[PDB]
Amino acid sequence: VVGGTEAQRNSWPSQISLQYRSGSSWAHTCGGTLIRQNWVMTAAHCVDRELTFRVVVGEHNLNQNNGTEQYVGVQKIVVHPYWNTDDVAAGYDIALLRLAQSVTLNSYVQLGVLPRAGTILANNSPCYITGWGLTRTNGQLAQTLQQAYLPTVDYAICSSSSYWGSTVKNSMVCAGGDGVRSGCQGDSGGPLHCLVNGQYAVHGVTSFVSRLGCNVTRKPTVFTRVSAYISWINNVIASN
Ligand SMILES: [Ca+2]
Repeated sequence: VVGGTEAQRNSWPSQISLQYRSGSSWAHTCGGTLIRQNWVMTAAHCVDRELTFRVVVGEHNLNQNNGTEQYVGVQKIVVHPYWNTDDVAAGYDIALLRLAQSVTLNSYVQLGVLPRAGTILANNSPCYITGWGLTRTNGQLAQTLQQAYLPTVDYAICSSSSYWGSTVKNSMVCAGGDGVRSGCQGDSGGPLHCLVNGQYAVHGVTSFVSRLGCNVTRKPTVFTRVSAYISWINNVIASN
């Protein structure tokens, strides 16, 4: 997250760290959202590589013991069948991870609320991106969970020529674009939390930013629109 602030410890308890085994240790690669005690929603492109993955729930500081973390292996990966690695701009950037064990829910570990199927937010809707991703273009991961205020940019504006043009699809949510605050590498797969009827719900799964950089004026951060995938998510869980 570029132009973020450190989140309060108990703020976003559905946020997870997706990590891969690296030598004798673990490296954060992506965010995700705990949606069941044994299911995490993330981006498909986070799990393209044939790596060993683990999920960390209740995490806040990547580099120190918080006394709140639970560590769980990834048992099964279900990527959207239409996902194409060579074509992130086609969409379908979404995957479900079945955890080897059910995690314990507490103040630091809670299920993310998902929007109703088909829901589209009005332009300039209040949302927060959260994650441990780079804090500057070509920078380094945040040690502590960051948040940034990123209001939505609706499909009509986002798909216009001076924004993303045809790269953005109706199956996506754009947020931000002010040249200051954005998602960045390492936030992928994480949530965009938007306030709807008094309740934060996860309306986005972080997907991509501009090749020009993370915080780029009129290149809002692009998220898979979670409300486009409710039936698919329900079907995967019901059948695994
Ligand atoms: Ca920690």
